[PDB]
Amino acid sequence: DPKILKLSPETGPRQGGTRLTITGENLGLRFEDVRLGVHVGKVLCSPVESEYISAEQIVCEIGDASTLRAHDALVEVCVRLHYRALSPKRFTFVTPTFYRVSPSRGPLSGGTWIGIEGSHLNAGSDVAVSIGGRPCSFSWRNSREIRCLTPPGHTPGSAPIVININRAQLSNPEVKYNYTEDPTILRIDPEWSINSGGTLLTVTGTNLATVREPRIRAKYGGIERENSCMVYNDTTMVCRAPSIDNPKRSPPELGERPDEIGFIMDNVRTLLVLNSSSFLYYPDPVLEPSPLILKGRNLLPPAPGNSRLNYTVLIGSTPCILTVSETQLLCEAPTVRAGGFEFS
Ligand SMILES: *[C@@H]1O[C@H](CO)[C@@H](O)[C@H](O)[C@H]1NC(C)=O
Ligand SMILES: *[C@@H]1O[C@H](CO)[C@@H](O)[C@H](O)[C@H]1NC(C)=O
Ligand SMILES: *[C@@H]1O[C@H](CO)[C@@H](O)[C@H](O)[C@H]1NC(C)=O
Repeated sequence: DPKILKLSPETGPRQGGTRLTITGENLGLRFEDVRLGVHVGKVLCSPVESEYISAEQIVCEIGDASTLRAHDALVEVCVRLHYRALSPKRFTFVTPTFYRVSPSRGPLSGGTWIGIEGSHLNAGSDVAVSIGGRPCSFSWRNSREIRCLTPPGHTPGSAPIVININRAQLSNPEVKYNYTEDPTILRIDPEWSINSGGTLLTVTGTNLATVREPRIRAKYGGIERENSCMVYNDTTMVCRAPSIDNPKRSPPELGERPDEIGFIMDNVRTLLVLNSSSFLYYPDPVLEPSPLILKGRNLLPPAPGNSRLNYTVLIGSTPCILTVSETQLLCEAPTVRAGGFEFS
């Protein structure tokens, strides 16, 4: 008459402690009917009365299986002793391990998304990752990886990784996490972009390779906008300008500094806002509909330096070699792009 429908989870550490959840039918009436009749093979599973749902759910903590001479076992539930139910599938006792952390280094401020690779890392009912004794904020996990977020470090250098899965304490001295000095930002070249953004900016600083996915951010017109970067080496990365296009306002022809300009690099929050930055945003080009002469304004920057918009006229999906004046775009071939700007 009693029947088990599902077990969750299906694997657990051999040391025990797993909170097994047994869902079924006719699972007794009161907690006394099943308080002593739940076993995982030879191992006792102690039910928790607070999470016992009458005739439907039995939550029990699995005991120690360190001396059990078996790898998996069926779950037996005895109601009161004749009428008992056997689990449809088997519960597996495993020994979780890990062999790699990626990335193995990151800023001292923390905020680095790390994935610890190993075996049986999805076993049990809870998990807790620690680096140097501080909690790595758990995000998710499967059988081969645990994704968590590093905490701020005490001092730069290596730090041990310890994982807790119920009563199992996983360690590996060959797998450490190296806290590095926080990256710094020195200059942005060129120090300007257009309203639609999307232009390539060369950012130079220190320890840039210690952050896997740095981003660039700008606050303008009451709106925050972001864009992606790619690190080339510890002192040089390339970003795309955030687009500040919004219906509240647009930059003037002479340019205006954004309310904020900065970078998102893990939890190095001092880089979020560059206060003394003179970065300017300029208007988008204003074009209008056998050489072709596309006329318009805001084509060249009002500040003549070493840089100018890298235009591309994709007529026929083929770039044309072009000469650019203040009011001239010239194609010489037998749809207009500039960073994130596009117009025909
Ligand atoms: C941590 O990384 C730095 C380079 O950023 C390196 O010089 C140092 O040796 C590393 N520490 C360990 C323990 O690997
Ligand atoms: C990084 O690459 C840039 C581009 O050539 C170069 O100018 C710079 O010196 C490099 N920095 C290091 C630390 O290698
Ligand atoms: C300008 O755009 C063209 C077309 O994509 C590209 O080949 C070229 O490298 C770009 N130049 C610069 C300086 O970004």
